Amino acid sequence: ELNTKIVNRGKEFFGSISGEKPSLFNKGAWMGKAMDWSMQNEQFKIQMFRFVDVFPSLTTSKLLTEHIREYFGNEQDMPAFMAVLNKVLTSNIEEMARQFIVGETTKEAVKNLEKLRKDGFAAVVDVLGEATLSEEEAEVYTNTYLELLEALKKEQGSWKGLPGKGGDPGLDWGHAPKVNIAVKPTALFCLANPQDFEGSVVAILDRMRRIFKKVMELNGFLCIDMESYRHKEIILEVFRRLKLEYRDYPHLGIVLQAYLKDNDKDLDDLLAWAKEHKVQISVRLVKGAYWDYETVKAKQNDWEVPVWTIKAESDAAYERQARKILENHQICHFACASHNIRTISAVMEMARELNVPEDRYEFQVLYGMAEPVRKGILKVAGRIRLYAPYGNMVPGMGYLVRRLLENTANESFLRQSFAEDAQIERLLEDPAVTVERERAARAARKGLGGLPPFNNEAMVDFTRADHRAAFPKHIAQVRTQLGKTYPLFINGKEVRTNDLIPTVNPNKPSEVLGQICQAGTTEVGDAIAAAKAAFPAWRDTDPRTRAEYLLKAAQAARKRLFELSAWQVLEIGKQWDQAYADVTEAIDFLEYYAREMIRLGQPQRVGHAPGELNHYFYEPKGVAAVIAPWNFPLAISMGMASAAIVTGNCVVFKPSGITSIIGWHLVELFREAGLPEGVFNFTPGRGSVMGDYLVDHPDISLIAFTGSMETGLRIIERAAKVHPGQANVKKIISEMGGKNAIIIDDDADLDEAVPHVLYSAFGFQGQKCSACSRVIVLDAVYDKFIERLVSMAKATKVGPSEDPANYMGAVADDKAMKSIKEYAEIGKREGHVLYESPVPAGEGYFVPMTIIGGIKPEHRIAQEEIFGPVLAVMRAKDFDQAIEWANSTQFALTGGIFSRSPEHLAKARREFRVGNLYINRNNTGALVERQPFGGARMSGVGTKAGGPDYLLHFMDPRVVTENTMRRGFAPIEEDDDWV
Amino acid sequence: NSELNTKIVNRGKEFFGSPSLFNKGAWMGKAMDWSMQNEQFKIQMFRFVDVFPSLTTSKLLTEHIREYFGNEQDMPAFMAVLNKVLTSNIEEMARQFIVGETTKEAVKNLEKLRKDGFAAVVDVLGEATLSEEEAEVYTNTYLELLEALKKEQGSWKGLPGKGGDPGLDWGHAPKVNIAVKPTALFCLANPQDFEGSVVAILDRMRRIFKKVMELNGFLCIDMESYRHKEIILEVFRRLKLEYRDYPHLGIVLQAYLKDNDKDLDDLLAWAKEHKVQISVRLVKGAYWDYETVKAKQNDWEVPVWTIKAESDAAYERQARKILENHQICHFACASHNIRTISAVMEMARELNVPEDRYEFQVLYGMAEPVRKGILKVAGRIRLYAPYGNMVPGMGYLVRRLLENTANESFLRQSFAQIERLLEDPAVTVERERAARAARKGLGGLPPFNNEAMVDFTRADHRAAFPKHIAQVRTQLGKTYPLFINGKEVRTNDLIPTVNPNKPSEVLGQICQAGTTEVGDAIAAAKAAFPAWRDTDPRTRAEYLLKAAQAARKRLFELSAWQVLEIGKQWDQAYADVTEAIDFLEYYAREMIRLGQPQRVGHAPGELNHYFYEPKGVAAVIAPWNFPLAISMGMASAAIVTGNCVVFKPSGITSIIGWHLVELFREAGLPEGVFNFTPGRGSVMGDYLVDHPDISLIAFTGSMETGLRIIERAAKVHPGQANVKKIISEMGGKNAIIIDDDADLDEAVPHVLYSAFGFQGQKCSACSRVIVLDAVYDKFIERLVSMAKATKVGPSEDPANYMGAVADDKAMKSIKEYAEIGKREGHVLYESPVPAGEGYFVPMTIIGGIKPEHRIAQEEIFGPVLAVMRAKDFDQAIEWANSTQFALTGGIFSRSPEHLAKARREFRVGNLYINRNNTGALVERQPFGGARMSGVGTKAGGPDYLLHFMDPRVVTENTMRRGFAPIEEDDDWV
Ligand SMILES: *[C]/[C]=[C]/N1=C2[C]=C([C])C([C])=[C]C2=N([C][C]([O])[C]([O])[C]([O])[C]OP([O])(=O)OP([O])(=O)O[C][C]2O[C](N3[C]=NC4=C3N=[C]N=C4[N])[C]([O])[C]2[O])C2=C1C(=O)[N]C(=O)[N]2
Ligand SMILES: C[C@@]1(S(=O)(=O)O)CC(=O)c2ccccc2C1=O
Ligand SMILES: C[C@@]1(S(=O)(=O)O)CC(=O)c2ccccc2C1=O
Repeated sequence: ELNTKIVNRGKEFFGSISGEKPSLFNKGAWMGKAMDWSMQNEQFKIQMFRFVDVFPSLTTSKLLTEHIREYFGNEQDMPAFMAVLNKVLTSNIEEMARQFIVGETTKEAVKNLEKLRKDGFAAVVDVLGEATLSEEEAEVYTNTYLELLEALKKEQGSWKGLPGKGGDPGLDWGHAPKVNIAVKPTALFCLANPQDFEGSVVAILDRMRRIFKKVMELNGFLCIDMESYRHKEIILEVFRRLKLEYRDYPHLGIVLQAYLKDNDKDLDDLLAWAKEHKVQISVRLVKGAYWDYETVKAKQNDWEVPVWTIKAESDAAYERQARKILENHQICHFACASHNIRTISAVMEMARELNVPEDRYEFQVLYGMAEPVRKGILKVAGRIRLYAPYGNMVPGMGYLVRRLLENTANESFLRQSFAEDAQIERLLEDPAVTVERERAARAARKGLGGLPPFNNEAMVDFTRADHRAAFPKHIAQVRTQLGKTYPLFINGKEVRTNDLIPTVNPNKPSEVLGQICQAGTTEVGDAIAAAKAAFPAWRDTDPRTRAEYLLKAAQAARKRLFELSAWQVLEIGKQWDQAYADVTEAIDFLEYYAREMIRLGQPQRVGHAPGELNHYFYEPKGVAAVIAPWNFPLAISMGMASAAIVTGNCVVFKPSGITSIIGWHLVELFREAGLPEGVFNFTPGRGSVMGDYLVDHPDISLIAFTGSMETGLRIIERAAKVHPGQANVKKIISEMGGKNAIIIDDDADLDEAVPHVLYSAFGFQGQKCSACSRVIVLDAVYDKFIERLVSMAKATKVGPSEDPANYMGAVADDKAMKSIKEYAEIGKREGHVLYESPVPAGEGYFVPMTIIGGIKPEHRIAQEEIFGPVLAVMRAKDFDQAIEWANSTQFALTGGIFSRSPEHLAKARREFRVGNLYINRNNTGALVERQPFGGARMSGVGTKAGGPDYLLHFMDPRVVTENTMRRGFAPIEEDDDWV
Repeated sequence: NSELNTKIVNRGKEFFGSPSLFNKGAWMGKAMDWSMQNEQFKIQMFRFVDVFPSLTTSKLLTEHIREYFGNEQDMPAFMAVLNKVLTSNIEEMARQFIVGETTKEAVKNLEKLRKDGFAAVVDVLGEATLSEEEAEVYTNTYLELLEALKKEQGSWKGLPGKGGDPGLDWGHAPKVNIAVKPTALFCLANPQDFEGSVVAILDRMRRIFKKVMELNGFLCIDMESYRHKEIILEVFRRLKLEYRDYPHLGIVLQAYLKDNDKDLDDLLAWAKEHKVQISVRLVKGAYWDYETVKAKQNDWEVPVWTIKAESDAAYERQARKILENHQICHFACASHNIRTISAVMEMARELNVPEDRYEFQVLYGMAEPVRKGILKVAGRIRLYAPYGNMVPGMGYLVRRLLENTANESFLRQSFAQIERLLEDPAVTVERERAARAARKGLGGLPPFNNEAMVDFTRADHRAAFPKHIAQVRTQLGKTYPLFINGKEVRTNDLIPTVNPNKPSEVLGQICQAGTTEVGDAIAAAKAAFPAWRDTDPRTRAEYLLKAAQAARKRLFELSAWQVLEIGKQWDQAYADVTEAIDFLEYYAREMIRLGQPQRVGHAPGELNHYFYEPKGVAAVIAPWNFPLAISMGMASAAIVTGNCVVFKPSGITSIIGWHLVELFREAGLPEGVFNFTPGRGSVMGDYLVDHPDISLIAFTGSMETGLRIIERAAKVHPGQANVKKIISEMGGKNAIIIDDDADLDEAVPHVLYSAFGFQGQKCSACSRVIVLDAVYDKFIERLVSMAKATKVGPSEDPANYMGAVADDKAMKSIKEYAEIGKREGHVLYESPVPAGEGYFVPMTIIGGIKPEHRIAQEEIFGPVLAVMRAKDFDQAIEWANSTQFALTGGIFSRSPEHLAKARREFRVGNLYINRNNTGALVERQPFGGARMSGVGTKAGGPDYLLHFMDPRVVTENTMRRGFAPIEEDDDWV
C-alpha cells in the first residue's frame, strides 16, 4: 500500500524532470564527455581521477606538462574531447571544481548564499580545508567558522524567511533558523584517535563549544558531520556532551550513516538517550561517504567490515531508520540527505502517512550536483537546503574527486538514472525486495589439509569499548605479578643460577619487574647438549606433527593476547597498539611457519624418467642458536625460534637482557603446547661471558641473529671457522641495521605524507630497524612540508607508554638514552635543530622527539643508525639527487616514497634498491606474508622473515633416487614420460 | 588378402578346437590370477620371486615374506609353515620351465621329449657373466653338454617326416641343436669397444661352434638387448664366413625392433653377396619394457614399437620376407601366438615353401596346448630347453611369469573373443593408431629435457671419437690468453697443459693473470654489472640458450678435447659436455620462471610484489674433474641471474675453460659479463677471494681449500658492499652398502663403475664398499674377478676401463694413500699399468678396512676402493655415516625394511638405491650435500638460482582519495 504510493510519488518526480540530465551526465559538455569515457573505460577513470587529485600540486609549468603526459600519454593518443593543452585541461578542471563550491572567500560565499535564497534555497555552510595536522591548523579552521558566523550575523536580519505553510515569517519556512553551519569534528584535533578516547573527545569538544556558542549567539543551527568509522564513537560522544551542556538549545544536529551495520542500534540508543535526558535532537541521515575506505581498512586488519556490502542494504536501512526517526518526530528533527528519488519519495510518503509536522523534517542535497533532483525537491517538497562548501581550491580539488567518484560509481542511483537509462520500475523498487533478490543470488581463499588458509591475526580495535578497557586492566594485573625470579629453562627443567640481573620499566626505572638468572658457559653447554640429545627424535618427528605444536602455541598466545601485550608496555615501553601488534605478529609467524612446513614437508618427485623415482625433500641441521633483539621481544624471538623448531632443529635461545621476561613467554607458550624437552632451551646470559662461547661452539649448526651491524658482522666472521668436532659449516641468518629514507616528491599528498613520516620516525621512539631516520624532501616543497611536520610534532606528547595519550615514551635503557642523546648533539652540530620536544621531569629514559634539518649525505647522522627518536631532514635539489641520496648509505633495509608521478615511482621501484620499498604509506610495520622483511648490503644476508623462502634457510635439501626396474620390469608411475 | 586372411583365421580355429599358470585349481594359478587382478600384489609377488634365491637363512626368508606380503592375515587366502609353503611352490613353478639341473638330467629328459615327438634346442642357464673365469665356466658347460650329446645321438631315431634321411629329424634337421647367449661369453661386452667385444665373444663362440660342427649339429646365436645387437650381428657374420660351407648356424632377429625391417633386408642381401646360406629364428623380442625405459632415460629414440599389434604385424611382415627367401634362408618361427603361427603356416603354403625350410619353436614349459596343437597340425616343433642351477632358474621364472601375465599377452587374453584374437594385426594397428591419434613448455619454449647421451650402438658415434680426437691434434700448440672486457689479454707467464696419459704431448700454453690483471677483470665485471642487472631476465636467458646451441653443435669436438686434456674416457667426456648443455637449458628456464615478480598477500587497497635482484661480481673457481659441466653450471647460473663473473679455471684444464669463452662469445654475451682469468693460486688466489668488489664466490674443490675460502670471505673489507655469499661444494667419502639380499649381478658392475669410472676422480665416487658379513666372500670374489678383466691405459683407447690420473701431483698423493691403505688393510687387487710415461695409478682394491682407518675417512680422489666388512645391517648404516662427509651414497638391497631405514638414516645429499652412486643428471638428481661436503646448495635443481640473488619487496598503497582499484586476487566482498 505505502510502497505503491512511494513508487507513484517517484514516478511523478521522474516525470517532472523532463529528461533533464545533471551537468556531469551532459554529453554536450566537457565534464560530461570526460565522465562518460571514465564510466566506459576503467583505466581512463583511474588516470583522470588520480590526475584531478594531484592537479593542485602541479604549481609550475614543467610539473604540469610532465604529469599530463604521464597520466594521459602524448596528444595523439588522448581521447578527442581532450602550452595550450595545459590551458584547456586547467580551465576545464577548475570549472568542474567551481561547480561544487559556493566561493573561495567568506565574502563571496555569503553573496552566493543570498543568491541561492532568492532562488528559494536554504543552505548549510561548510568550510573546505586540508586535513588538520596541527594545533595551528585547527585554530585556523575554527577561526574561519567564527569569521563566517560574524559575516552571516550582519546579513541575516535583512533576509526574508523562505515561504512556509505556517509558523514564523522571520524564519525559513516559518520555523528553521536562517544560519546553518556544519563542522567536521576531526578537523578540530590533529591527533583524534580512539586509542586516546577521552583526550580526543575533550580536544574536539573544546573547539566545537567555541563555535557552538557563536552559533547560539545568532540563533543559528550547528550540525556535527560524521566521518570515518574510526572516529564515530568519539563523534557521538562529542555530540552528547555538547547537547547536555546546552540542553535547552534545539538547533544542534548530528549525522548518522545508514550504511553502518551499527546504525540501527546507534539510532535506537541515541533516541532512548534523548528520552532519558528529556532533550530533543536533530539527525541528518545520510547513507555514508567512506564505503570503499571502510571495507578496505577492515579487510587489511581482519576486522568485521562495518558497512553493509550490498548497496540495496544501505537503501533499505535508510528507509527503515528514516521511518524510526519520523515516528519519533516529537524528540527528533529530521534532515533527509539523499539524491536518490526512491529514498526521497519514501521519506515524503512515510512523513505524510505518519502525519509528521513539516517543521520536523527537511531535505538536503550537495550543492552543484543532481541539479534536476534538487529542482524537483523544491517543487514537490518545498523545504530544501543546499550543503554549500567554500574555501581554498586545493582541498576543493580533493572534494571534487570524491564527488566524481560518487556520481560515477556503478551502484550510483544518479549514474543508473542519468547515464545508464535504467528502467524506472527497477529504480523505484522497494529496496527490501532488492535486498532479498541479491542476497538470494549471493548465496550462489581455500586452505590445505583441513587447515584454514593463513590470515594475519586481527589488530587491536580501539573503536571497541572492551579493547579500550582491556589495557588498563591487564597492565594492573601484570603489576600483581612483579618481583619474580626467572630461571634458565634447559631440557624441560628450570635451572637457577646465582648471577641475577634486574629488569625494569624504562618509563619508570624504580619499578623492578623481576630478576633474571644468567647462564654461564657451563649452563649454555648444558643447553646445547640437551638440544643435541633431543635432535634425533625431533628430526624424525613428522613435519605435520611439528607444525601442530606451533598451532597450539599460537592458540595459547591468542588466549593471552592482552596479557602478553601488557607485559611489553611495562618491560620495554611499547605503546598499547605497538605491544598488541608485537603479539599478533608472533602469532602470525606461528600460523604461517606451521603452514609453510606442512607445504615443504612432503617429498616431491623430481624428473619424469620411467624406471626411476627421484624424491627431493629437506632435512634440518641440528642445534640452532637464536640471539634475539629487545625491540620486537615476542614477535622476532618467536619468529626465529619457531622457524628453527618447526623445520626440525633444536634451539638454544638467548633473549636480550632487558626483555628477558618476554623471552620467558616463549618458555610458557612452548611448554603449554607440550613441546618435547630439549627442543627449546632458554638461556639468557651476559654476552661478555657466554656470547662467543655460544657462537663458537662446535655443536651449533645454525645461528639466527637480529641486531646491530657490528655484532652481526662479528658473528658472521667467527661462525665461519670450522672447529674440531664441528659437523657442519654454520648457516648464518642475520638481520642487521637500516638507515632508512623516505622521499617526499614535489607532488606528494602532504596530508598523507606528514603523518606517515612522523609515525615512521617516532613510532615506538624510533626503535625499529625499519624506522625512517632520513626524510629527503624535494626543494620546491621543502619549506611547507617542514612547517607541517614540525607543527604536527609539536602537538604530540612524550611520556609513559602505559598512558595512551602519549605518542612515544622512554627509550629502552640508560645506555640507549645516552647513546641517542650523543647522536642528537652530533646532529645538532652538523645540521640545525628544527624541533626538540619537552620530556617529563623525573625518572625515565627519555629522549626528546628530535628533528634536525640541513643534513647531507656526508654527515654522521645521515649514515649511522641511531635507533632512537632523531630524524634527519635532507633537502634534495631534484628527484635524481633524491634517489642518489637515498642510496648513499651502506644499508638497504626499508625505504619509502610519497609521489604521484608514474615516472618517479617507476624510477624508485627500479633504483631505490632496499629490501622493502613502500609507496605512499609509512615504511614500518611489515606483516607476515604481505611484506616479507629483510634486506642485503649491510642490512642482512638476504633472508626474509615471514615469506615463502624463509624456512629453507633452516634446512638442507636431500634427494633419494631409486632404480625401480627388477628383472626387466618397472612399475608405471603417474607422471612418467611413457608411450 | 581377404582370401589368405580367411585361411589364416580358419587355421587358427583349427588350433583352438584342438595351461598350469592359468589353472585356478593349482596354487600357481591362484597366485597368478590375483596378480592379474591386483597390481600392487603383482609387483610384490614378482619382486619376491626375484629376491627369493638369496633368502638362504630362516631369518632372511621369514622377514622377507612379512615385508613383501604383510601380516599372515592381511595376506590373500591361497598362501615355519609359510616358509615351506612358498619354497616348495616357487621351486615347483621354476621346474616347469627347466629340463634339469644337471647335464645328465637334461639329456635324459631331452630324450624323453624325443620319444614324445619333440625336437629340442638346448640352452645353459647362468647368472650374468662378470669375469673371464665365469665366461670360461659357461663355455665349458656347452662343451660338456655337446660331449654328452655326441655319445647319445647315434642311438637316436630321427623324428618321422615325409621323406629324406631317417637319421635326421623329420628327414632333414640335425638332431643336436644348441643356443648360446653371446654376452655371456664376455663380461665387458660394450659397443663403446666394438671390435674388442666382437673378438672376445667370437673367440669363445668359435670354440663352441667347432665342437658343434664335429657333431654335425646346429648352433643358434641368441639375440639380447639392443645395446649389443650390432655386436651380435657382426659375430654371426664373421663366424659364418669362417665356415661358409657349413649350413647349420642360426641368428635370432627381433620383430619388435623398428631396426628389424632393415636388419633383415641387410642380412639377406649380405648372404646373397657372399653366396652363403643362413638360418633366422624370428622372435618378437624379450626386453620390451627394458628398452623403452632405457631409451627414455637417455633421451634416445625408443628402439621398439610401442603398440603391441605393431610387433605382431612386423612379425608377419618379416616372416613373409624370410619365406620369400627360403632358398637362402632357413626359418624358425618362434612364437606362442596362435594367430602368428597360423599366419606363418598359410604364408608358407601360399609361397609353396618346402617343409625343410621352416620349423616351429616354443619355450619349454608354456603354451602346452599350443605345443600340443602345433605338433598335431604342424608336425615340426622344437622346444627351447634351458637347464642349470636353480638360482638363475628363478630369474628366468620371473621373466616367464611377466610374459604370461602381461595385459598384452596373447596367452593371458586367450585364457576372450576368437574373432578378435585371430584378427589381422595390420587391422589392429590402424585402429589402435587412430585411437591414439585422438609435458608442455612455457613462454614458447619446450619443456626441459636432458640432452641425448652418446649412443655407441650407432656406427657414426663410434666413428666420431677417433676422428675428432685426430682433428683436435691438428690444433695443438696454441697460446691461450686471458679474456677480459671482451678482449684477449696476453701475459708473459705461461704454464703448459699436457696430456696426462702421455705427458710429452703438450696441448698448449696458458697465460697466467697477476693481481693487476685479476683486478682489471673484476673492474670490468663491476662496470658491466648495472646494465646487465637491468637486462630483462628473458633476454639474459636467451644468451644461455644460444650458448647451449653453440655447444650442442660442437659436442664431439668439445668431448675430444677432454679426452686429451684431462684423460676422460669417451663416454665420460661426452657426458661432461651434455651436462654443460643441460645446465644452460635448465638455468635459462629457471630464470624465466623466477624472473616474473609475484604478488604476495591478498589484502585489498595494497599491492606487494616479491622478486629477486642479483648481487654483483661473482668469483667462480672451477675444478678440473668436470671441467666443462661444473664450470658452465656455476658461471651460467651467476650470469643468468644478473651477476657478472670472473672465472678461474683449474690450471690443468684451462683449455676446457677457454671453451666457456668461445661459447659465450658465440652467444654474443656483452663485454665484461664473463671474464677468463687463469692464474697461479699462490699469486692471485687470496686477492680474488678477498677483493671488496666480489659479492659471491662459487667454488668446487677440496674441503681444505673450500674451508679456507669460507673463512677468508667472511671478512667484510673497507668499501665492501655486501656480506659475501658462498657457494662451496667440497669432497665426499662415499659408501655403497651391499646387503645380504642384494642382486650381485647388478651390484658388482655398478660398484666397479662407481669406484673406478674416470679413475675415481669424482666427488661422488664410491671409495668405500660396505659389505654384509654373510655375502662378503661371495661379493668380493666376483668384484675382484671382474676388476681383473679390466685394463688400465690411455683414455683415447676405448678398450681401456680407466687411465692416468689428472697430473703429477695427484699421482704422488694417490700413491701415498695406496701405501697407507696397504698397511691399514690388505690388498685384494692391484692392476698392472702401462710401462713408460703417463700418470698411471693401479686400479686398487683394499680389504680389512674399518672406520678408524685413514682410507675409510680421507678423500683420496683416485682409483683406491676400501672394502669394509659389516657384521649386520645396523652396523653397515653406522659405518656409512661414520665420516665427516655426506655427499653421495648407494645401497643394493631388496628388503623394504632395510631400504626404508636407509632412506631415513643414510643421510647423504644424494642416496642411490640399486644403481651406481655417480652420474647425477640435471633436474632428475640435483647434486650436493651438507656436513663437510658443502653448504647445502644443489646444482641442477629448483632451489639453486636463488643462491645467486636476494629478494626484494615493493609495497604500494593503491588507495587515493578514498578509492582503490579492485585487483583479481583481492579478498573482497
Ligand atoms: C561533510 C559531510 C557531509 N555529509 C553530507 C551532507 C549532505 C547534506 C548530503 C546530501 C550528503 C552528505 N554525505 C555524503 C553522503 O553519505 C552521500 O552523498 C550519500 O551516501 C549518497 O547517497 P544517495 O545520494 O542517497 O545516492 P545513492 O546512489 O542512492 O547511494 C549511494 C550510497 O550507497 C552506499 N553504497 C554504495 N555501494 C554500496 C553501498 N552500501 C552497501 N554496499 C555497497 N556495495 C554508499 O553510502 C553510497 O554513498 C555525508 C555527510 C557526512 O557528514 N557523513 C557521511 O558519511 N556522508
Ligand atoms: C567525506 C566527504 S566527501 O564528499 O567524500 O569528500 C563527505 C561529504 O559529503 C562532504 C561534503 C562537503 C564537504 C566535504 C565532504 C567530505 O569531506
Ligand atoms: C632374456 C631371456 S628371458 O626369458 O626373458 O629371461 C629371453 C628368453 O626368452 C630366454 C629363453 C630361455 C632361456 C633364457 C632366456 C632369457 O635369458
